[PDB]
Amino acid sequence: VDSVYRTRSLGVAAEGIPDQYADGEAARVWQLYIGDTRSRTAEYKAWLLGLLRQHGCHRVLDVACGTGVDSIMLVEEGFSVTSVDASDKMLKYALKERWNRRKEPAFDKWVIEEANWLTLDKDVPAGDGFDAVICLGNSFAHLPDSKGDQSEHRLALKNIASMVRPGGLLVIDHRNYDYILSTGCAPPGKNIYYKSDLTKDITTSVLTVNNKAHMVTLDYTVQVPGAGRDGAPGFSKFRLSYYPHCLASFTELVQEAFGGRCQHSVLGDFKPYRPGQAYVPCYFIHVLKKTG
Amino acid sequence: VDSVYRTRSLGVAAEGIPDQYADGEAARVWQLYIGDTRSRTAEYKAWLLGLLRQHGCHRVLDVACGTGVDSIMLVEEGFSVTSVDASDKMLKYALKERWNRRKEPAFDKWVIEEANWLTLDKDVPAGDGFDAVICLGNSFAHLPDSKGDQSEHRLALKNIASMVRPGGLLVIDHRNYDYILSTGCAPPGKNIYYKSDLTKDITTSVLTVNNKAHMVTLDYTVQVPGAGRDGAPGFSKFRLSYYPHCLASFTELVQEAFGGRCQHSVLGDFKPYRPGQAYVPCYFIHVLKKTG
Repeated sequence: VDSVYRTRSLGVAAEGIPDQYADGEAARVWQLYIGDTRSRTAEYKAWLLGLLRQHGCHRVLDVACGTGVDSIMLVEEGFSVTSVDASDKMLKYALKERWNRRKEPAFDKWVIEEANWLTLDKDVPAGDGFDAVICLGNSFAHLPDSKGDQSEHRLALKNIASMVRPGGLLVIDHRNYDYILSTGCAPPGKNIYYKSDLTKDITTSVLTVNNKAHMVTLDYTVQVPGAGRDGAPGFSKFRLSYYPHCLASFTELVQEAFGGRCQHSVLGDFKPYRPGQAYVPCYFIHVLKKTG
Repeated sequence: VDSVYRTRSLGVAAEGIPDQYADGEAARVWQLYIGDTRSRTAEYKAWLLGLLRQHGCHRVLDVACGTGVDSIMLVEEGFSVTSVDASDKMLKYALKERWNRRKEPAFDKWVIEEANWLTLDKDVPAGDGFDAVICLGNSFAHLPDSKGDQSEHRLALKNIASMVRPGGLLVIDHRNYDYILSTGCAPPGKNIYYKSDLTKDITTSVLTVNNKAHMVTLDYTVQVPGAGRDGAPGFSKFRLSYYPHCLASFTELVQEAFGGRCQHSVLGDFKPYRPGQAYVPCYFIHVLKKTG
């Protein structure tokens, strides 16, 4: 009989030694990635703020906090933001940010907490709800579908809709998987939210279970600036997976999470969307208003 | 030929989802363990505080920060303490605590940074060195010996000593491995630093490479209070390894770090220590006064 014997269990920590895979070549390059995506776009900044002001929103919940890029922007712009994420590895960066600028009143009232979409309703006190709830950056696409049916999906979206106060808003997006699925290719460097200063190639792998798109895996070969000899760069790789959400299905889901009592409109990239339009967007943004 | 596919690389994180092994059975029991190892003991508090004031120490550096328990106590007692650890999963606990109390002037001036003994000199600006440097809780034991020759142990101990200003202190301990090694057993719940409210069983495994104890692994079976049926307690386990440091060798190692210019004193559990003495200590605390 063969047996495996590890130093410490998967998941535990120990004073003095880095956590399990903190220094892998992958975690390394990944830090370059989540870093490189900070250079917020003008089109993006003007669009979100306008939408929010146009609706008189004020207290907003960011359910895909990440390193806190979209939240810091709402914070500096006077909104009363409460940010939550399920990933502690990414949450650590927002927390660092808050602490640095903690001397600023606006940053001292910024609430960052850990929450999970699947249990959101019990992790974050909605109270009367929020004005705008936001889930941008194709972040919902991370939640895989383990049970076959999209039960987990429906659960997260329902909870997410839960934090939206009546007459309130929900701004959630997804990448254009309708196009990725038909091309088999997900163009890199193609972003609308943040300008990428890093260079990368992207290998798109699509897993089709019996006959239904089940997952899209992306392999990022990032060119790291000065990891070569006479200045030349190096090439490290890392991988991430997403659930290929189609405009039609997602549209059914998000609406069904509101029980039908909602206002739905899907934007192309940042401009309106009408099926049949020559323009194929990289992102599909959904802005739902809670009418009941 | 075979091949294996992962959803995402080992070490990367994604917004809507929990980090890699954050919710494993072992990680869940482990959180309990570290959360039920904070009830500080009076002997410790008095001993530590006394030794520090007796030497008129004010700037203290905690290199085995952990959840901050040792440091919180020092910050609470007016000391100028900067805390570092190489484990984010743990550092996360001290950061949180600092925020919740960021309104108390003392807790506002508490520096919690990330650092590695191996590169301690590069991560922390000692300037002229700290008054005291502490590494309690048998935390040094965590650094394993990967090269065979305790090079890393030496490097770690060198950097650590260098943070000590002349006339300054260095308090560093390790468990009584001599006793463990000869008994093959490391008694559980037997702590001098904190009082454990948890009930646990411990299986000790000693890996003796050619003929030198090379490692000590402990499998903690914790009896979780209400994970059973009619109130009954559940039973879950986790493991952690340590490098078996013997008093004789660790003593050479620690002095070797100060280049010999130091005053060394090894304490029993908290009382002085003299070979052959009837009382067998659980811990060996080493206090080294840097004489230059």
